[PDB]
Amino acid sequence: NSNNWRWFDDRSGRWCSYSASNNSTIDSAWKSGETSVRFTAGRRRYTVQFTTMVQVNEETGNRRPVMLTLLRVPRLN
Amino acid sequence: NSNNWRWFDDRSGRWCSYSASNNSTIDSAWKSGETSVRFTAGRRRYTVQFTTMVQVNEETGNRRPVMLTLLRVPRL
Amino acid sequence: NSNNWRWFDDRSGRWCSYSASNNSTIDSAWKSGETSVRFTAGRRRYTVQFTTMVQVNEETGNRRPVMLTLLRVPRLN
Amino acid sequence: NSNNWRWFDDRSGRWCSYSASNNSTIDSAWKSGETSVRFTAGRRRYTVQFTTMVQVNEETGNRRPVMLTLLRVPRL
Repeated sequence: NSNNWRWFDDRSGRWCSYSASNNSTIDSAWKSGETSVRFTAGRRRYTVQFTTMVQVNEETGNRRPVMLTLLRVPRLN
Repeated sequence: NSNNWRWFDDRSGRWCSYSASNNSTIDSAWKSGETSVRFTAGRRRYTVQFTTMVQVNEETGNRRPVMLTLLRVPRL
Repeated sequence: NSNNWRWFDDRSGRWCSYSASNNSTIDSAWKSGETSVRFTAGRRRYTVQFTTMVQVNEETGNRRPVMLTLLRVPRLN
Repeated sequence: NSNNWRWFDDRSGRWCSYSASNNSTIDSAWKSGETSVRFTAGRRRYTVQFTTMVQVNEETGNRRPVMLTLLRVPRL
């Protein structure tokens, strides 16, 4: 029970979701008012920066966009 | 932290916050994709229905409106 | 093509929508950064206050709650 | 005013705003419940798909991500 963050994969041309651990790490940081947060995926080190909504590969500087899904209000049946 | 859920008090004409415990129970059900959530306040039994955004007194059927305020949105 | 505002009717226990004119008046005010806006419905004069999200009957002071619907991102098929 | 729509530029690694005209065309289609919207920028033809949140080059099939930033949310 946390928000679903996504990162854009320019290869498949699609928004992909994070692992449940990486999604929880990111969403905890977001909830606490952090401007950035670190995690690893594929044995690669990432910072997500909330101020620019991008994910940075710390080793190469390569920036991929992230998004926060918005759940409908009201909710649908 | 968590999202801020309120119910409207027609007596006082204002939007009131739930108890931190009730808030987290509701927001957890909201995040998990549930269509409703059940809890107790003033030693009374309530269901919040997310598809009508109301709080139901389980004794009376009495319906009070609820709202979601987002703690934080993406900016620039 | 504007946001859908609703007011709560304690009588029917339901969120109701405004007329297209009253919805457009309210949403224009919202979009421009106004804190309040005036309209009439049922030959009765209302102010909506965005700071408290309520609708006030100017003659009686009676307050009913309003809400702004949030459209899902992404949109569903 | 209107909502702020952006597309991601992989060349510069940043989120860019559309032209005010393109923005209003997109946000109007968004408000009306459309599932897509069509326009032109850099004298090129694009469709934005709201169900995948991407901008499609109509010549190439090339997909760029788009985002919605809300100008204003309810608070207290």
